Amino acid sequence: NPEFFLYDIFLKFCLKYIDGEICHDLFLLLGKYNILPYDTSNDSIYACTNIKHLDFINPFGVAAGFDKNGVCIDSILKLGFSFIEIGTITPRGQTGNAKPRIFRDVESRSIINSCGFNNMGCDKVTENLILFRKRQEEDKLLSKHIVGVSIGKNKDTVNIVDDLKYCINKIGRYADYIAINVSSPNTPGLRDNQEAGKLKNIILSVKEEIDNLEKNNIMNDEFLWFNTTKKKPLVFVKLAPDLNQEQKKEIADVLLETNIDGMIISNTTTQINDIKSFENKKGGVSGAKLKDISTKFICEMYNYTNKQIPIIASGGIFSGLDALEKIEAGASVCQLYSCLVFNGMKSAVQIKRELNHLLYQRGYYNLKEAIGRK
Ligand SMILES: Cc1cc2nc3c(=O)[nH]c(=O)nc-3n(C[C@H](O)[C@H](O)[C@H](O)COP(=O)(O)O)c2cc1C
Ligand SMILES: Cc1cc([C@@H](C)NC(=O)c2[nH]cc(Cc3ccc(C(F)(F)F)cc3)c2C)no1
Ligand SMILES: O=C(O)c1cc(=O)[nH]c(=O)[nH]1
Repeated sequence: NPEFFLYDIFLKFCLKYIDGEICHDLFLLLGKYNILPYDTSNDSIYACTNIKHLDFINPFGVAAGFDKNGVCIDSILKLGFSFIEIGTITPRGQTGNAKPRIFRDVESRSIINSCGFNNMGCDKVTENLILFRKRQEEDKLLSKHIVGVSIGKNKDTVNIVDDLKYCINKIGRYADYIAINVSSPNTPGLRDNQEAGKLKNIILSVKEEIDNLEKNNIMNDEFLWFNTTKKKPLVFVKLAPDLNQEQKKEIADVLLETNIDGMIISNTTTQINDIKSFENKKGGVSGAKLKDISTKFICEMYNYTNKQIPIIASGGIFSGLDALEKIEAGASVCQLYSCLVFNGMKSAVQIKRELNHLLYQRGYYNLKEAIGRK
Protein backbone atom coordinates (compact mmCIF):
# COMPACT_ATOMS: atom_id res chain seq x y z
CA ASN A 1 0.00 0.00 0.00
CA PRO A 2 2.91 2.38 0.59
CA GLU A 3 3.57 1.77 -3.11
CA PHE A 4 0.04 2.75 -4.13
CA PHE A 5 0.32 5.88 -1.98
CA LEU A 6 3.32 7.20 -3.91
CA TYR A 7 1.68 6.68 -7.30
CA ASP A 8 -1.39 8.66 -6.19
CA ILE A 9 0.91 11.61 -5.62
CA PHE A 10 2.24 11.30 -9.18
CA LEU A 11 -1.32 10.89 -10.43
CA LYS A 12 -2.55 14.17 -8.98
CA PHE A 13 0.36 16.15 -10.44
CA CYS A 14 -0.24 14.47 -13.83
CA LEU A 15 -3.88 15.41 -13.97
CA LYS A 16 -3.18 19.06 -13.28
CA TYR A 17 0.03 19.83 -15.17
CA ILE A 18 0.48 17.22 -17.92
CA ASP A 19 -1.42 16.52 -21.10
CA GLY A 20 -3.63 13.47 -20.66
CA GLU A 21 -2.20 11.42 -23.50
CA ILE A 22 1.32 12.08 -22.17
CA CYS A 23 0.33 10.74 -18.75
CA HIS A 24 -1.36 7.78 -20.31
CA ASP A 25 1.89 7.05 -22.14
CA LEU A 26 3.85 7.31 -18.90
CA PHE A 27 1.43 4.88 -17.29
CA LEU A 28 2.11 2.36 -20.02
CA LEU A 29 5.85 2.98 -19.91
CA LEU A 30 5.93 2.30 -16.18
CA GLY A 31 3.98 -0.85 -16.88
CA LYS A 32 6.21 -1.92 -19.74
CA TYR A 33 9.17 -1.91 -17.35
CA ASN A 34 7.28 -3.50 -14.47
CA ILE A 35 7.54 -0.81 -11.81
CA LEU A 36 3.87 -0.59 -10.89
CA PRO A 37 2.56 -2.20 -7.68
CA TYR A 38 1.10 -5.68 -7.40
CA ASP A 39 -2.12 -6.97 -5.84
CA THR A 40 -1.08 -10.42 -4.58
CA SER A 41 -4.18 -10.96 -2.49
CA ASN A 42 -6.47 -13.94 -2.91
CA ASP A 43 -9.69 -12.69 -4.49
CA SER A 44 -12.89 -13.45 -2.61
CA ILE A 45 -14.44 -16.70 -3.77
CA TYR A 46 -17.90 -15.14 -3.39
CA ALA A 47 -17.03 -12.35 -5.86
CA CYS A 48 -16.03 -14.51 -8.81
CA THR A 49 -18.20 -14.74 -11.92
CA ASN A 50 -18.38 -16.15 -15.44
CA ILE A 51 -19.59 -15.45 -18.95
CA LYS A 52 -20.95 -18.84 -20.11
CA HIS A 53 -17.93 -21.19 -19.75
CA LEU A 54 -15.46 -18.29 -19.25
CA ASP A 55 -14.36 -17.91 -15.63
CA PHE A 56 -13.30 -14.67 -13.93
CA ILE A 57 -11.42 -14.81 -10.65
CA ASN A 58 -13.07 -11.46 -9.85
CA PRO A 59 -15.59 -9.20 -11.59
CA PHE A 60 -13.33 -6.36 -12.63
CA GLY A 61 -11.21 -5.80 -15.69
CA VAL A 62 -9.92 -2.99 -17.88
CA ALA A 63 -11.91 -1.83 -20.90
CA ALA A 64 -10.71 -1.52 -24.48
CA GLY A 65 -8.75 1.55 -25.50
CA PHE A 66 -6.56 1.62 -22.39
CA ASP A 67 -3.91 -0.76 -23.74
CA LYS A 68 -4.79 -0.46 -27.42
CA ASN A 69 -1.57 -2.30 -28.40
CA GLY A 70 -1.16 -4.88 -25.67
CA VAL A 71 2.21 -3.49 -24.56
CA CYS A 72 1.32 -3.43 -20.84
CA ILE A 73 -0.83 -6.49 -20.17
CA ASP A 74 1.20 -8.04 -17.35
CA SER A 75 1.29 -4.96 -15.15
CA ILE A 76 -2.31 -3.93 -15.63
CA LEU A 77 -3.60 -7.38 -14.69
CA LYS A 78 -1.27 -7.55 -11.68
CA LEU A 79 -2.93 -4.41 -10.36
CA GLY A 80 -5.78 -6.64 -9.26
CA PHE A 81 -7.83 -6.97 -12.44
CA SER A 82 -9.24 -10.34 -13.48
CA PHE A 83 -9.01 -9.49 -17.18
CA ILE A 84 -8.24 -6.89 -19.80
CA GLU A 85 -9.63 -6.03 -23.22
CA ILE A 86 -6.89 -4.85 -25.57
CA GLY A 87 -7.56 -2.82 -28.71
CA THR A 88 -9.51 -1.85 -30.48
CA ILE A 89 -7.03 -3.08 -33.07
CA THR A 90 -7.28 -2.95 -36.86
CA PRO A 91 -5.60 -5.05 -39.55
CA ARG A 92 -3.02 -2.39 -40.32
CA GLY A 93 -1.61 0.25 -38.04
CA GLN A 94 -3.09 3.73 -38.18
CA THR A 95 -2.33 7.06 -36.54
CA GLY A 96 -5.86 8.14 -35.63
CA ASN A 97 -6.91 11.77 -35.36
CA ALA A 98 -4.55 14.63 -34.48
CA LYS A 99 -3.30 15.40 -30.96
CA PRO A 100 -4.50 16.67 -28.59
CA ARG A 101 -7.34 14.18 -29.05
CA ILE A 102 -8.26 13.37 -25.42
CA PHE A 103 -9.39 15.81 -22.75
CA ARG A 104 -10.24 15.11 -19.12
CA ASP A 105 -12.45 17.03 -16.67
CA VAL A 106 -11.26 16.23 -13.16
CA GLU A 107 -14.19 18.09 -11.62
CA SER A 108 -16.86 15.85 -13.16
CA ARG A 109 -14.62 12.76 -13.42
CA SER A 110 -15.40 12.69 -17.14
CA ILE A 111 -13.43 12.36 -20.35
CA ILE A 112 -13.89 13.11 -24.04
CA ASN A 113 -11.86 11.46 -26.77
CA SER A 114 -11.46 11.45 -30.54
CA CYS A 115 -8.45 9.16 -31.04
CA GLY A 116 -9.71 7.34 -34.13
CA PHE A 117 -8.58 3.74 -33.52
CA ASN A 118 -4.90 4.62 -33.33
CA ASN A 119 -2.93 1.38 -33.04
CA MET A 120 0.11 -0.43 -34.38
CA GLY A 121 -2.06 -2.86 -36.35
CA CYS A 122 -2.82 -6.49 -35.80
CA ASP A 123 0.45 -8.12 -36.91
CA LYS A 124 2.34 -6.16 -34.23
CA VAL A 125 -0.25 -6.41 -31.48
CA THR A 126 -0.42 -10.14 -32.13
CA GLU A 127 3.29 -10.59 -31.46
CA ASN A 128 2.80 -8.54 -28.30
CA LEU A 129 0.07 -10.92 -27.13
CA ILE A 130 2.14 -13.99 -28.00
CA LEU A 131 4.92 -12.73 -25.75
CA PHE A 132 2.46 -12.08 -22.93
CA ARG A 133 1.11 -15.62 -23.32
CA LYS A 134 4.65 -16.95 -23.03
CA ARG A 135 5.26 -14.91 -19.89
CA GLN A 136 1.84 -15.93 -18.58
CA GLU A 137 2.97 -19.56 -18.49
CA GLU A 138 5.95 -18.57 -16.35
CA ASP A 139 4.16 -16.26 -13.88
CA LYS A 140 1.85 -17.39 -11.09
CA LEU A 141 0.23 -13.96 -10.82
CA LEU A 142 -1.01 -14.22 -14.43
CA SER A 143 -2.53 -17.69 -14.39
CA LYS A 144 -6.30 -17.65 -14.92
CA HIS A 145 -6.28 -14.01 -16.00
CA ILE A 146 -8.38 -13.42 -19.11
CA VAL A 147 -7.31 -11.36 -22.13
CA GLY A 148 -9.88 -10.29 -24.70
CA VAL A 149 -9.26 -8.54 -28.00
CA SER A 150 -11.38 -5.68 -29.35
CA ILE A 151 -11.40 -5.66 -33.15
CA GLY A 152 -12.49 -3.01 -35.64
CA LYS A 153 -11.88 -1.50 -39.07
CA ASN A 154 -9.65 1.19 -40.52
CA LYS A 155 -10.68 4.75 -41.30
CA ASP A 156 -10.19 3.91 -44.98
CA THR A 157 -11.69 0.43 -45.13
CA VAL A 158 -14.99 -0.03 -46.94
CA ASN A 159 -15.80 -3.64 -45.99
CA ILE A 160 -16.18 -3.87 -42.22
CA VAL A 161 -16.15 -7.67 -42.39
CA ASP A 162 -12.92 -7.90 -44.41
CA ASP A 163 -10.99 -6.32 -41.53
CA LEU A 164 -12.43 -8.53 -38.80
CA LYS A 165 -11.67 -11.86 -40.46
CA TYR A 166 -8.04 -10.90 -40.96
CA CYS A 167 -7.71 -10.00 -37.27
CA ILE A 168 -9.31 -13.27 -36.18
CA ASN A 169 -7.10 -15.42 -38.36
CA LYS A 170 -4.06 -13.58 -37.13
CA ILE A 171 -4.75 -13.27 -33.37
CA GLY A 172 -7.70 -15.53 -32.68
CA ARG A 173 -5.59 -18.39 -31.32
CA TYR A 174 -4.26 -16.21 -28.49
CA ALA A 175 -7.49 -14.53 -27.38
CA ASP A 176 -9.84 -15.72 -24.68
CA TYR A 177 -12.69 -13.79 -26.27
CA ILE A 178 -13.20 -11.40 -29.18
CA ALA A 179 -15.11 -8.12 -28.89
CA ILE A 180 -16.67 -6.73 -32.08
CA ASN A 181 -16.52 -2.93 -31.92
CA VAL A 182 -19.33 -1.35 -33.96
CA SER A 183 -19.84 1.34 -31.30
CA SER A 184 -16.90 3.76 -31.61
CA PRO A 185 -18.11 7.30 -32.41
CA ASN A 186 -14.77 8.65 -33.73
CA THR A 187 -14.48 6.56 -36.92
CA PRO A 188 -17.07 7.82 -39.43
CA GLY A 189 -19.89 5.46 -40.33
CA LEU A 190 -19.05 2.58 -37.99
CA ARG A 191 -22.19 2.85 -35.87
CA ASP A 192 -24.25 2.40 -39.05
CA ASN A 193 -23.14 -1.26 -38.95
CA GLN A 194 -25.18 -1.72 -35.76
CA GLU A 195 -28.41 -1.89 -37.81
CA ALA A 196 -29.73 -5.42 -37.42
CA GLY A 197 -29.29 -6.36 -41.07
CA LYS A 198 -25.63 -5.41 -41.16
CA LEU A 199 -24.88 -6.60 -37.62
CA LYS A 200 -26.21 -10.14 -37.96
CA ASN A 201 -24.09 -10.51 -41.08
CA ILE A 202 -21.05 -9.37 -39.09
CA ILE A 203 -21.61 -11.69 -36.13
CA LEU A 204 -22.19 -14.79 -38.22
CA SER A 205 -19.12 -14.07 -40.31
CA VAL A 206 -17.04 -13.61 -37.16
CA LYS A 207 -18.32 -16.76 -35.47
CA GLU A 208 -17.53 -18.56 -38.70
CA GLU A 209 -13.89 -17.52 -38.99
CA ILE A 210 -13.20 -18.58 -35.40
CA ASP A 211 -14.36 -22.11 -36.15
CA ASN A 212 -12.24 -22.48 -39.28
CA LEU A 213 -9.09 -22.06 -37.21
CA GLU A 214 -10.28 -25.00 -35.09
CA LYS A 215 -11.42 -27.08 -38.06
CA ASN A 216 -8.16 -27.20 -40.02
CA ASN A 217 -5.35 -27.71 -37.53
CA ILE A 218 -3.10 -30.73 -37.37
CA MET A 219 -2.32 -30.27 -33.68
CA ASN A 220 -4.45 -30.80 -30.60
CA ASP A 221 -6.58 -28.10 -29.01
CA GLU A 222 -3.95 -27.71 -26.29
CA PHE A 223 -1.50 -26.25 -28.82
CA LEU A 224 -4.03 -24.44 -31.03
CA TRP A 225 -5.54 -22.26 -28.29
CA PHE A 226 -2.50 -20.52 -26.78
CA ASN A 227 -4.67 -18.59 -24.37
CA THR A 228 -6.07 -18.98 -20.85
CA THR A 229 -9.18 -21.06 -21.61
CA LYS A 230 -7.42 -23.44 -24.04
CA LYS A 231 -10.70 -23.19 -25.99
CA LYS A 232 -11.80 -21.07 -28.92
CA PRO A 233 -12.43 -17.41 -28.06
CA LEU A 234 -15.92 -16.35 -27.15
CA VAL A 235 -17.66 -13.68 -29.22
CA PHE A 236 -18.81 -10.41 -27.64
CA VAL A 237 -20.20 -7.29 -29.30
CA LYS A 238 -19.81 -3.81 -27.80
CA LEU A 239 -22.72 -1.49 -28.49
CA ALA A 240 -23.12 2.29 -28.37
CA PRO A 241 -25.74 4.01 -26.18
CA ASP A 242 -26.82 6.51 -28.89
CA LEU A 243 -29.64 4.37 -30.27
CA ASN A 244 -33.39 4.87 -30.16
CA GLN A 245 -35.26 2.11 -28.36
CA GLU A 246 -36.64 0.41 -31.43
CA GLN A 247 -33.10 0.04 -32.83
CA LYS A 248 -32.20 -1.70 -29.57
CA LYS A 249 -34.97 -4.25 -30.02
CA GLU A 250 -33.91 -5.15 -33.54
CA ILE A 251 -30.38 -5.72 -32.26
CA ALA A 252 -31.51 -7.83 -29.32
CA ASP A 253 -33.13 -10.63 -31.32
CA VAL A 254 -30.27 -10.65 -33.81
CA LEU A 255 -28.03 -11.43 -30.85
CA LEU A 256 -30.47 -14.19 -29.95
CA GLU A 257 -30.58 -15.39 -33.56
CA THR A 258 -26.79 -15.66 -33.71
CA ASN A 259 -26.18 -17.12 -30.22
CA ILE A 260 -23.76 -14.34 -29.36
CA ASP A 261 -21.77 -15.22 -26.26
CA GLY A 262 -22.09 -11.79 -24.65
CA MET A 263 -22.78 -8.09 -25.02
CA ILE A 264 -20.69 -5.18 -23.72
CA ILE A 265 -22.80 -2.20 -22.59
CA SER A 266 -21.83 0.42 -23.24
CA ASN A 267 -19.47 2.50 -25.41
CA THR A 268 -18.82 6.24 -25.16
CA THR A 269 -21.66 8.66 -25.88
CA THR A 270 -22.12 11.96 -27.69
CA GLN A 271 -25.45 12.86 -26.08
CA ILE A 272 -23.76 14.68 -23.19
CA ASN A 273 -23.63 18.45 -23.65
CA ASP A 274 -23.51 19.73 -20.05
CA ILE A 275 -19.78 19.65 -19.30
CA LYS A 276 -18.24 23.07 -19.76
CA SER A 277 -14.71 22.27 -20.99
CA PHE A 278 -15.85 19.73 -23.55
CA GLU A 279 -18.18 22.26 -25.20
CA ASN A 280 -15.32 23.27 -27.51
CA LYS A 281 -14.27 19.69 -28.23
CA LYS A 282 -15.52 16.85 -30.42
CA GLY A 283 -15.70 13.11 -29.74
CA GLY A 284 -17.19 10.47 -27.48
CA VAL A 285 -17.54 11.12 -23.77
CA SER A 286 -17.10 8.67 -20.92
CA GLY A 287 -17.07 8.80 -17.14
CA ALA A 288 -19.52 9.55 -14.34
CA LYS A 289 -21.99 11.36 -16.59
CA LEU A 290 -22.15 8.16 -18.66
CA LYS A 291 -23.04 6.10 -15.58
CA ASP A 292 -26.81 6.53 -15.35
CA ILE A 293 -27.34 6.15 -19.10
CA SER A 294 -25.22 2.99 -19.22
CA THR A 295 -27.20 1.38 -16.43
CA LYS A 296 -30.53 1.90 -18.19
CA PHE A 297 -29.15 0.59 -21.50
CA ILE A 298 -28.27 -2.58 -19.59
CA CYS A 299 -31.71 -3.19 -18.12
CA GLU A 300 -33.38 -2.73 -21.52
CA MET A 301 -31.08 -5.13 -23.37
CA TYR A 302 -31.32 -7.59 -20.48
CA ASN A 303 -35.06 -7.24 -21.09
CA TYR A 304 -35.04 -7.53 -24.88
CA THR A 305 -32.88 -10.67 -24.70
CA ASN A 306 -35.03 -12.26 -21.96
CA LYS A 307 -31.89 -12.57 -19.82
CA GLN A 308 -30.26 -15.10 -22.15
CA ILE A 309 -27.26 -13.03 -23.32
CA PRO A 310 -24.48 -12.39 -20.76
CA ILE A 311 -23.81 -8.70 -20.18
CA ILE A 312 -20.44 -7.00 -19.65
CA ALA A 313 -20.86 -3.61 -18.01
CA SER A 314 -19.04 -0.44 -19.05
CA GLY A 315 -19.49 3.28 -18.56
CA GLY A 316 -19.15 5.32 -15.39
CA ILE A 317 -17.99 2.75 -12.81
CA PHE A 318 -15.97 4.32 -10.01
CA SER A 319 -17.44 2.86 -6.81
CA GLY A 320 -18.31 -0.54 -5.42
CA LEU A 321 -21.88 0.72 -5.42
CA ASP A 322 -21.65 1.80 -9.06
CA ALA A 323 -20.64 -1.81 -9.68
CA LEU A 324 -23.50 -3.43 -7.78
CA GLU A 325 -25.91 -1.22 -9.73
CA LYS A 326 -24.51 -2.61 -12.98
CA ILE A 327 -24.70 -6.17 -11.66
CA GLU A 328 -28.21 -5.78 -10.28
CA ALA A 329 -29.20 -4.50 -13.72
CA GLY A 330 -28.06 -7.82 -15.21
CA ALA A 331 -24.32 -7.56 -15.78
CA SER A 332 -21.89 -10.28 -14.74
CA VAL A 333 -18.51 -8.51 -15.05
CA CYS A 334 -17.57 -4.83 -14.91
CA GLN A 335 -15.05 -2.95 -17.05
CA LEU A 336 -13.19 0.15 -15.89
CA TYR A 337 -11.54 3.04 -17.72
CA SER A 338 -12.22 6.51 -16.31
CA CYS A 339 -11.77 5.14 -12.81
CA LEU A 340 -8.19 4.19 -13.60
CA VAL A 341 -7.62 7.68 -14.97
CA PHE A 342 -8.93 9.48 -11.88
CA ASN A 343 -8.13 6.93 -9.14
CA GLY A 344 -4.89 5.39 -10.37
CA MET A 345 -2.95 2.32 -9.30
CA LYS A 346 -5.41 1.57 -6.48
CA SER A 347 -8.51 1.37 -8.67
CA ALA A 348 -8.83 -2.44 -8.54
CA VAL A 349 -7.74 -2.94 -4.95
CA GLN A 350 -10.29 -0.35 -3.81
CA ILE A 351 -13.30 -1.26 -5.91
CA LYS A 352 -12.93 -4.96 -5.09
CA ARG A 353 -13.12 -4.55 -1.31
CA GLU A 354 -15.89 -1.95 -1.53
CA LEU A 355 -18.06 -4.39 -3.48
CA ASN A 356 -17.10 -7.18 -1.07
CA HIS A 357 -18.22 -5.13 1.93
CA LEU A 358 -21.39 -4.15 0.09
CA LEU A 359 -22.39 -7.70 -0.89
CA TYR A 360 -22.24 -8.71 2.79
CA GLN A 361 -24.35 -5.75 3.91
CA ARG A 362 -27.07 -6.37 1.30
CA GLY A 363 -27.27 -10.02 2.32
CA TYR A 364 -26.03 -11.62 -0.90
CA TYR A 365 -24.42 -15.04 -0.55
CA ASN A 366 -22.23 -14.48 -3.63
CA LEU A 367 -22.09 -12.12 -6.59
CA LYS A 368 -23.91 -14.42 -8.99
CA GLU A 369 -27.23 -14.01 -7.14
CA ALA A 370 -27.17 -10.23 -7.28
CA ILE A 371 -27.06 -10.42 -11.09
CA GLY A 372 -30.31 -9.13 -12.53
CA ARG A 373 -32.26 -8.93 -9.27
CA LYS A 374 -33.61 -5.53 -10.41
C1 LIG B 1 -9.35 7.58 -24.69
C2 LIG B 1 -10.35 6.47 -24.88
C3 LIG B 1 -10.12 5.48 -25.82
C4 LIG B 1 -11.05 4.47 -25.99
N1 LIG B 1 -10.81 3.49 -26.94
C5 LIG B 1 -11.71 2.48 -27.11
C6 LIG B 1 -11.47 1.49 -28.05
O1 LIG B 1 -10.44 1.52 -28.73
N2 LIG B 1 -12.39 0.49 -28.21
C7 LIG B 1 -13.54 0.48 -27.43
O2 LIG B 1 -14.40 -0.38 -27.53
N3 LIG B 1 -13.77 1.46 -26.51
C8 LIG B 1 -12.86 2.45 -26.34
N4 LIG B 1 -13.12 3.42 -25.40
C9 LIG B 1 -14.38 3.34 -24.59
C10 LIG B 1 -14.07 2.72 -23.22
O3 LIG B 1 -13.43 1.49 -23.49
C11 LIG B 1 -15.29 2.52 -22.33
O4 LIG B 1 -16.15 1.65 -23.02
C12 LIG B 1 -15.95 3.87 -22.05
O5 LIG B 1 -14.91 4.82 -21.95
C13 LIG B 1 -16.82 3.89 -20.81
O6 LIG B 1 -16.07 3.49 -19.68
P1 LIG B 1 -15.80 4.47 -18.44
O7 LIG B 1 -17.05 5.26 -18.12
O8 LIG B 1 -15.39 3.69 -17.23
O9 LIG B 1 -14.67 5.39 -18.85
C14 LIG B 1 -12.20 4.43 -25.23
C15 LIG B 1 -12.42 5.42 -24.29
C16 LIG B 1 -11.50 6.44 -24.11
C17 LIG B 1 -11.76 7.50 -23.09
C1 LIG C 1 -5.53 6.79 -24.76
C2 LIG C 1 -5.41 7.97 -23.82
C3 LIG C 1 -5.97 8.10 -22.56
C4 LIG C 1 -5.60 9.34 -22.06
C5 LIG C 1 -5.97 9.92 -20.70
C6 LIG C 1 -7.46 10.03 -20.49
N1 LIG C 1 -5.41 9.05 -19.71
C7 LIG C 1 -4.91 9.55 -18.47
O1 LIG C 1 -4.96 10.74 -18.21
C8 LIG C 1 -4.38 8.53 -17.48
N2 LIG C 1 -4.23 7.24 -17.75
C9 LIG C 1 -3.77 6.60 -16.65
C10 LIG C 1 -3.64 7.53 -15.64
C11 LIG C 1 -3.17 7.24 -14.21
C12 LIG C 1 -1.73 7.59 -13.97
C13 LIG C 1 -1.22 7.42 -12.69
C14 LIG C 1 0.10 7.73 -12.45
C15 LIG C 1 0.88 8.21 -13.48
C16 LIG C 1 2.32 8.55 -13.20
F1 LIG C 1 3.06 7.91 -14.11
F2 LIG C 1 2.50 9.87 -13.32
F3 LIG C 1 2.64 8.16 -11.96
C17 LIG C 1 0.37 8.38 -14.75
C18 LIG C 1 -0.95 8.07 -15.00
C19 LIG C 1 -4.04 8.75 -16.16
C20 LIG C 1 -4.06 10.06 -15.45
N3 LIG C 1 -4.85 9.95 -22.98
O2 LIG C 1 -4.72 9.11 -24.06
O1 LIG D 1 -10.49 4.34 -30.54
C1 LIG D 1 -11.36 5.27 -30.29
O2 LIG D 1 -11.17 6.42 -30.69
C2 LIG D 1 -12.63 4.99 -29.52
C3 LIG D 1 -13.31 3.83 -29.72
C4 LIG D 1 -14.46 3.61 -29.03
O3 LIG D 1 -15.06 2.58 -29.21
N1 LIG D 1 -14.92 4.54 -28.15
C5 LIG D 1 -14.24 5.68 -27.95
O4 LIG D 1 -14.64 6.52 -27.17
N2 LIG D 1 -13.08 5.90 -28.66
